[PDB]
Amino acid sequence: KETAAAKFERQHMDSSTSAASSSNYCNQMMKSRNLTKDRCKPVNTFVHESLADVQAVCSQKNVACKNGQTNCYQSYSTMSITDCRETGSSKYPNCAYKTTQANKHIIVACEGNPYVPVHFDASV
Ligand SMILES: Nc1ccn([C@@H]2O[C@H](CO)[C@@H](O)[C@H]2OP(=O)(O)O)c(=O)n1
Repeated sequence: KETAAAKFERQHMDSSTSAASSSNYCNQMMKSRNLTKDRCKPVNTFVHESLADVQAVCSQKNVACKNGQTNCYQSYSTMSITDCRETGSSKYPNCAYKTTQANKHIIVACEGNPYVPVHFDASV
């Protein structure tokens, strides 16, 4: 199996690079992280910060989650992220993405003990 917390790291953490390196980035990473195995995951954000920095977000600004739950938190500082969005030529199993680097606040849902990120909700 895989815990919620490990799945979050798998799907959203990329501390080895500080920015969306190339135009190839999303195509390479979505595949690599197994996010295009059952279908082409539509949108997925990678965070280029240390894991400790991202976990710290669970003690930052408490905001409502898009689903109405209240266990979402917004980072006080902007972070380096790469946004991956599915293109048109993208036809499963040949998923195609547009790589987009940006610096924004991230909003994650947290839970458990230790209280850690389990879902990426939004970037603002
Ligand atoms: N800016 C966004 C919005 C959504 N997602 C991911 O796409 C899913 C569908 O919105 C979200 O739940 C989240 O993945 P996950 O919940 O698995 O962290 C993301 O990575 N980045």
